Formats: sequence, C-alpha cells, structure tokens
Amino acid sequence: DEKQAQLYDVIIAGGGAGGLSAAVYLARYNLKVLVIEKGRGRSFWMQDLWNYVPRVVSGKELIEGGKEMALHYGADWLNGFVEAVTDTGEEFQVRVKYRFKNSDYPVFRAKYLIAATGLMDVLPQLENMQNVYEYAGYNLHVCLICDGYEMTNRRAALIAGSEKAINTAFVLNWFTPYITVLTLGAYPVGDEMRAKLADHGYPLIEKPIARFLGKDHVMDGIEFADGTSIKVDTGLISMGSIRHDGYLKNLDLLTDGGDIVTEYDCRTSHPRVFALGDLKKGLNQVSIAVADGTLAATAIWKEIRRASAPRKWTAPLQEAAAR
Amino acid sequence: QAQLYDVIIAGGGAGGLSAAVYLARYNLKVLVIEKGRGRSFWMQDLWNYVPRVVSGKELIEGGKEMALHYGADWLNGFVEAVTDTGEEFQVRVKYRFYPVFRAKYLIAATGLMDVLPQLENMQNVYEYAGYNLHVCLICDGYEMTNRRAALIAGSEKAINTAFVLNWFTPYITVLTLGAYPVGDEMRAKLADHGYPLIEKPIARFLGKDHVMDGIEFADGTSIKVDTGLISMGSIRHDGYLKNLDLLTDGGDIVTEYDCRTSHPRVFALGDLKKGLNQVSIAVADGTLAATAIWKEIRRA
Ligand SMILES: Cc1cc2nc3c(=O)[nH]c(=O)nc-3n(C[C@H](O)[C@H](O)[C@H](O)COP(=O)(O)OP(=O)(O)OC[C@H]3O[C@@H](n4cnc5c(N)ncnc54)[C@H](O)[C@@H]3O)c2cc1C
Ligand SMILES: Cc1cc2nc3c(=O)[nH]c(=O)nc-3n(C[C@H](O)[C@H](O)[C@H](O)COP(=O)(O)OP(=O)(O)OC[C@H]3O[C@@H](n4cnc5c(N)ncnc54)[C@H](O)[C@@H]3O)c2cc1C
Ligand SMILES: Cc1cc2nc3c(=O)[nH]c(=O)nc-3n(C[C@H](O)[C@H](O)[C@H](O)COP(=O)(O)OP(=O)(O)OC[C@H]3O[C@@H](n4cnc5c(N)ncnc54)[C@H](O)[C@@H]3O)c2cc1C
Ligand SMILES: Cc1cc2nc3c(=O)[nH]c(=O)nc-3n(C[C@H](O)[C@H](O)[C@H](O)COP(=O)(O)OP(=O)(O)OC[C@H]3O[C@@H](n4cnc5c(N)ncnc54)[C@H](O)[C@@H]3O)c2cc1C
Repeated sequence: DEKQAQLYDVIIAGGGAGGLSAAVYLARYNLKVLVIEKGRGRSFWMQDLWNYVPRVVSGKELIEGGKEMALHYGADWLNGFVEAVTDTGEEFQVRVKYRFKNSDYPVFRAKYLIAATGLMDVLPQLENMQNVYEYAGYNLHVCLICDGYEMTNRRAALIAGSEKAINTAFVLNWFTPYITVLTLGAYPVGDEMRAKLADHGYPLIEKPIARFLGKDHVMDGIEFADGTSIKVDTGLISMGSIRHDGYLKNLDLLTDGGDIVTEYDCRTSHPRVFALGDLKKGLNQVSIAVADGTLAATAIWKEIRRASAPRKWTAPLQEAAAR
Repeated sequence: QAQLYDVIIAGGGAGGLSAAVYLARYNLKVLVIEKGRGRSFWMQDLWNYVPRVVSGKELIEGGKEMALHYGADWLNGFVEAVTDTGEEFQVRVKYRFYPVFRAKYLIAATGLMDVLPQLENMQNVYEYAGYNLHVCLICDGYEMTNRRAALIAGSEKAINTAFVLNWFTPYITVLTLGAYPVGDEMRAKLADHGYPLIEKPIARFLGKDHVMDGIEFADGTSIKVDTGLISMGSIRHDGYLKNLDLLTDGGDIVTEYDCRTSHPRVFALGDLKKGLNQVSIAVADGTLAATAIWKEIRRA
C-alpha cells in the first residue's frame, strides 16, 4: 500500500536469472528497486544448471538464492503478474495482477523499466501433460547448448514443431549421429528435406506421440499413436518459444523475430527501458542473463549518479562557516 | 603436448574457467594454463554474483573441478610466449618455479592485478587488503555506505575517484602517499567538497583481525577510518601476447561482442578486455568465446 505511492528508481518485470542479478546490483547501488515475479518460469523447470561456474545447482536453487540475495541487499519483491506498462513521459506506470482469483490490480511507478520476463519452451501436447513433465528437463531436453554434452553418442529423438525446426538435427549431429526426427504428424515434410534426412541416415517418424516411456524420470522410449515405439536414451524438443510480453505493447519496442533489440548495455529503442536475458536477442544462457543484469544495473546507476548533486562532507564546511 | 588442442586458455580464473567448461561440454580438446594466486584468489567475498556469496578461492576451486569433470586439461604453469605459425599457435610455458603446446585457437584470460601501496612490510597491507580495504568500487561501495573512507590515489587523475565514491559515502579522506604533486584546481575541488587531502607517506595500516580502523603516517600521526579504497591502477603482465600485434586501448584489449580480438582465432576475456571488471562479465565472456569457437569449428 506504501509500495504503490512510492516512486521506485527501477521496476523489474521478471525475477529469474537476469532480473535477480539486476536487482542485486541495483540494491547494492543503494537504488530503490521492485521485482515482480509470477512464479514457475523457465529457469524453475531446469533440473541441473550444468555450465554456470562455480557450482552445479538446480534452477530452483538459483532462483531462491538470487532472491535471498536481492532481498538481503534491500530490493523489494512482489508476487504478481505484470499486465501492462505506460510511459507517461515522466514515469513508467506498471499494472500488476495480484492474487490468482478475485484479483487486485495495483499500479506501481518507477523511473526506469527492466524487462526480464524471458520465454517459455513450447512442449508436445499430450492428453496427460504429466507424462511430458515426468521427463522434460531430465533427459528430454529443450536446449542444445545446455545439454548436448549429456546427449553425446546417444540414441536421440528430435521433436520438431515445424519443418524449419528439423534443421536442428544438422547441429545436434555434432553431439550424436543416432538421430530420429519426430514431426508428431503436425505438418508436411517436403521431399527436399526428406532426401537430406535420408542422406544422413536419420529416420523420419510422422506419427503422433501417445506416450513417453521410462521410469523414475529417465526416458527410455517413445510410443506412437499406432502402438509402435522406439528406444531412445535422450531427446531434444525444438518447437519454438512463447514470450507473453504483451505488457510491453505500449512502448513500441524494436523487435527482431520476437526478440527485443538492444544495445550492448541492454538499452532498448525506448528510452529508460532495458531488456535482459532470453527476452533480448542473443544466446539464451544463465551466464548471459546474469551479465545482462550487471550491465543494465550499472548503466542506470551511471545515469542517475551523473545527474545528482555531489555529496559533500558538510560538517567541516559548516563548522568553518560558523567561525 | 604432442596433441594439437582445439584451444589453449591462458589463465584459469573466472573467465578462463567459464570458457573451459563450455568448450569441454562442446567435446572440444581444451587446455587451461594457470599460474595460481590471481586477482580473484584474493577476493574474500564475491558479493554480487547470484545465487550464492562465495570466496574467490571457492569460485576458482569449483570452476576448476567442473572443467576437469567435463574433460578439460589443466596445467599449473606460467605462460611466457606465443607464436602464430599461420596454421597453429605455439605456447611456451614456464613449469616449476619450458614445454611448448599447440592449439588451433587462443583465449587470453589472464586478467590483471591491482597495484597496492608499497610498505616495507607488505604483510601489513595483506592483513587488510580484500577485507575492508577494497580495490574495486562497484564491488564494495555498498559496504562503504556512509562510512569514513580513505581513498589511496596513485596519481592525481585517480583522485577523481572521490567524486564517484561520494555516491556511497561523503566522508572521504584522500591520500597521495606523497607520490606526486597535486594541482591547485584539484586542491580547490577537494576543499570545496570538504574532503581532507593528506600528502604524507604511510607507515602502517592499523586494525585487528583483518578489520582496518586507521592509517598511521610516517610522522607518527594517524587517521581513523572504517574502510578504504585503493585506486593506484593495474598491472597485466601480458607480454606473452606481444608477437600478435593485438589492438589495445589503454592496456585493455579491444574485442568484438563475442570477444574476438583483432588477430584471427584469438579471444580475450574478462578483466583483460575493455569493459566492466566483474566476475559476471568474465563468466559470460567465457560463454560467448567458447560458443563462437565451437561454431567456427562445427562449420569447418
Ligand atoms: C522443461 C519444462 C518442464 C516443465 N514442467 C512442468 C511441471 O512439471 N508441472 C507444471 O505445471 N508445469 C511444467 N512446465 C510449464 C508448462 O509448459 C506451462 O508453461 C505452464 O504449465 C503454464 O502454467 P500457467 O497456466 O500458470 O501459465 P502461466 O503463464 O503461468 O499463467 C497463466 C495466467 O495465470 C495468471 N497468473 C499467473 N501467475 C500469476 C500470479 N503470480 N499472480 C496472479 N496471477 C497469475 C495470469 O492471468 C496468467 O496469464 C514445464 C515447462 C518446461 C519447458
Ligand atoms: C530444462 C531447462 C534446462 C536448462 N539448463 C541450462 C543450463 O544448463 N545452462 C544455461 O545457461 N541455461 C540453461 N537453461 C536456460 C535458462 O533457464 C535461461 O537461459 C535463463 O533462465 C534466462 O534467464 P531469464 O532471466 O532471461 O529468464 P528466466 O530465468 O526464465 O526468468 C524470467 C522470469 O520472468 C517471470 N515472468 C515472466 N512473465 C512474467 C510476467 N508477466 N509477470 C511477472 N513475471 C513474469 C518468469 O516467471 C521468470 O521467472 C535451461 C532451461 C530449461 C527449461
Ligand atoms: C587485494 C589483494 C590482496 C592480496 N593479498 C596477498 C597476500 O595475502 N599474500 C601474498 O603473497 N600476495 C597477496 N596479494 C598479491 C600481491 O600484490 C602480488 O601481486 C603477489 O604476491 C605476487 O606474487 P609473485 O611474486 O608470485 O608474482 P607473480 O606474478 O605471481 O609471479 C612472478 C614470477 O614468478 C614465475 N611464476 C609465477 N608463477 C609461476 C608458476 N605456477 N609456475 C612457474 N613459474 C611461475 C614467473 O617467472 C613470474 O613472472 C594480494 C593482492 C591483492 C590485489
Ligand atoms: C579483493 C577483490 C574483491 C573483489 N570482489 C568482487 C565482487 O564482489 N563481484 C565481482 O564481480 N568482482 C569482484 N572482484 C573482481 C574480480 O576478481 C574480477 O572481476 C574477475 O576475477 C575477472 O576475471 P578474470 O578471469 O578476467 O581474471 P581472474 O580471475 O583474475 O583470472 C585471471 C587468471 O589468470 C592467471 N594468470 C595471469 N597471468 C598468467 C600467466 N602468464 N600465465 C598463467 N596464468 C596467468 C591468474 O593467476 C588468474 O588466476 C574483486 C576483486 C578483488 C581483488
């Protein structure tokens, strides 16, 4: 209730890897920052962050730990869903959906905006999605950079959401030649791509998936709608991404293929709004998002600091004055 | 040694270790050469790298174990020289306090070392340096907030750091150690802001159990301080890159976004490249360089 009338220096939409880094930096610059996080984001479904020094942690540990740091240094935190943003010319107003049912819709104010809401991987749609979630993020992966190492020389299914996504096989084959391409029967494959799959020895299965097969979160097969199946040691879902960043529509941000175009310090085309991580154009890795938070937080602090009056040691000046 | 590595990494701190984990997880053959006791080793608390505050010692030890676990090679040595034959890099290494290794790509990840004030007994400096006597303002300004702070400036130009430190604390004393004259304009500006200027040589840092609480000068007088910031510049010892005619700006190596330098197939990470000196930046640099390299190799 005070949070609402308080003018923040910065509001961060999204409290994942990029937003939490930005929040710790801004708090340690002694700036007023509010983080708004809806919960259950992409990094949360990451079982193992394999490649972020110095320690392998779960995505849950990453988020809880970053949140604890941000709060310890003075950031404010709001469990809510960002709905809309307006730049009044003087400030950003951010409308937030609060509570899941019978919701309030508070509006917070800040001088700067950081968009750190990331993306969500499209998944195959089975009647019982728990069958997918049983394996997704374990040995059924969504990111090749993230898990190609674990796929090395293993029997791999590539689930492609479009004909263009089949091209992922010709990068996956860096790690494993034992690739089967699954379309789920969702789209036609032209003969040209057929010939290329045939040249490389990658079978093409166009049947809908009935079920992922396995035990204790280890997939070992896939059953199709006709009751035939294949044995696999691993898989990669390449079906695109959803961003649900409509809250940015009033800002007329320059985009490229869904990603927000930024400068090196993550500045967007709209003054005083920054874009971090999986939402900006670039590699989608935790390391990248965390570093984006560093650059944005530092850019904002430099702007505010260079516009501020110098803090003088007034005691010596006043005492000499009085004498 | 007889194996042609895909890449040799000079320096096994934050950025070099990040690159090594990525490269090994690209199933590339990679060698890290690390001399030990670098800048990050002396960091007592990494405050601002989510999700966990760790010592610099823990950062390096953990990163090294990860790189080895995914298949990187590691050598405790000092990189001396590099030759680009046109086909490969030859990297000569001083081992024990002089083998030559070969690779297709070079990552320069050797960072820098903060200049420290030179007292007769440096152990007195090391007692406090990296604790509440800081070397990086972005890293530790938060902890200095509104505390009595000494700024040890290695040159007149470094005195300008006071006018950024003052964001965190206005209670600034500026120490020159008597190493240079200070011009009237800078004198006026310090006095206008109320920041004492002390031009005496330092005898000793004062404190207990790694907590500095004062500074004693050569004439036997002292000041009380709760914290301090050293701003005396940096040393790189990057002569091993001398033959590659890399483009530089003030000692920092200039790179593209993906850390490519002016010389093909050599990258530069972290504190050694032009940019912010933070762990987060170095680690992401490692990600970008390793991925650019994998992409070149994969397309070849
Ligand atoms: C590898 C991977 C593994 C996954 N595993 C699982 C799993 O195991 N179990 C599971 O459930 N999902 C899992 N998912 C997530 C799944 O794909 C969907 O993204 C997810 O189920 C969306 O849930 P949702 O309906 O709440 O959508 P959301 O986008 O989260 O929510 C939809 C609506 O709910 C409201 N809302 C959301 N949050 C708030 C909030 N804090 N406050 C107020 N209102 C809010 C809003 O109106 C919003 O538009 C996984 C995803 C991936 C990539
Ligand atoms: C299974 C899996 C394994 C992975 N493994 C690795 C790995 O090993 N190494 C690596 O680098 N990367 C890995 N990744 C990718 C990694 O998670 C992302 O690259 C990273 O999380 C990017 O951070 P972000 O901040 O940009 O996005 P996120 O971390 O996802 O955070 C964005 C935040 O925005 C929140 N949010 C979204 N919309 C709203 C809204 N309207 N209102 C409020 N909040 C909102 C979300 O809930 C989320 O918390 C993995 C990803 C997955 C699914
Ligand atoms: C905040 C901070 C705190 C610090 N605290 C301490 C402290 O507590 N104790 C301390 O000693 N220093 C401390 N230092 C470091 C100090 O300032 C010097 O930089 C450091 O001590 C130099 O050690 P060195 O003589 O090995 O020089 P180095 O540069 O490390 O080595 C000099 C020479 O030794 C050879 N050599 C070095 N390493 C190898 C190797 N693995 N194999 C073969 N040959 C090698 C080479 O010919 C090289 O040129 C601290 C520094 C900072 C910034
Ligand atoms: C006291 C202190 C506290 C700090 N706190 C923070 C913080 O809180 N947050 C933050 O972001 N940053 C902090 N920093 C800065 C941080 O340490 C650097 O930004 C970071 O380490 C940069 O990584 P790097 O890989 O480039 O360099 P480094 O970590 O320094 O690694 C370079 C490596 O190269 C080795 N090496 C150098 N030369 C050679 C050679 N010829 N041959 C072989 N090996 C060589 C070195 O021994 C070293 O290990 C702190 C720094 C200090 C001194």
